[PDB]
Amino acid sequence: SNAKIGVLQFVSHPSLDLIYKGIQDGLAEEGYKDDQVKIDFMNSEGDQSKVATMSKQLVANGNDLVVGIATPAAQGLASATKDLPVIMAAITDPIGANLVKDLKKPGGNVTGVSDHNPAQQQVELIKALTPNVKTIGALYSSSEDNSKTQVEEFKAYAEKAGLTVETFAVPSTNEIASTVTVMTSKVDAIWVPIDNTIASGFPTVVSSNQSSKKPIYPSATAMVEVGGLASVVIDQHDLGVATGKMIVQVLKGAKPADTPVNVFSTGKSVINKKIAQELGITIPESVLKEAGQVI
Ligand SMILES: N[C@@H](Cc1c[nH]c2ccccc12)C(=O)O
Repeated sequence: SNAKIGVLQFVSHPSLDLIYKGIQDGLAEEGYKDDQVKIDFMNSEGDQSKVATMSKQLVANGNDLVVGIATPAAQGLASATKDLPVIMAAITDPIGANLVKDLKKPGGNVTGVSDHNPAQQQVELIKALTPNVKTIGALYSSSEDNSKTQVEEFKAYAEKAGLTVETFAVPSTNEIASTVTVMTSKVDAIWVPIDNTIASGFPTVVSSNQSSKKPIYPSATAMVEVGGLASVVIDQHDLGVATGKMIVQVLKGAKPADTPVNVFSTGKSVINKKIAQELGITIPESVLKEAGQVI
């Protein structure tokens, strides 16, 4: 009765907006819509100062639980409260983010949905689609715990497949353009993990790379659709619906400490056909046939 939730979205990028749409759809499917739920929505605009101030407000405002969309938002909320339920919406590495003890028994007030990056499949796609690529530049933020883990895992798989990965971390969106310029003289392809900083500034990557014409393998449909070549990605709307359903489970009494994390890990490829063709890339018949989405 009297359901009230607070939602902190870390920043505006299209993937997070679609996750939030999914949250609303999942709530509505369970009857939590219109007069049956009050949602207090806030967006920290990628600003850690806003994360702190907004988290403090959301956990002290009579909400039954709070929801953090993306790792920095969930971390802000989990720091601000140890007793109010905190639901993760698409946190790539909950253990490495210090949000849960393990996936089975989170052990505190935090549970939710995790989008694991399919690094092995991305490496396989790079090898199949651009067999001339030898060195990959990993562009990501040093501010994001999610990306630290993904870069480690990707590098391990890439090395096994005979590729080299050089890292180009940025502390913020401000350093993207200049970093792209530097890295594109050093690497054959740009890879971007599930990274909120780069996702929020992705058109800057595309515009900065117009002169270099290196393929970009960025870990979101929303990035591939505005100039990336291809990736292997998890369905964002599915992440949001699953988060909505876990919010309802917790409203109905589930204890976060004993509620397993819902991990998505396999995804499907997404291929930007015109970007490939413009780069003079052949899309192998099998690659095109197995594609989850063709743009
Ligand atoms: N999983 C990311 C958030 C996220 C979800 N979908 C994305 C797409 C692009 C970049 C980031 C994201 C995190 O842990 O914070």
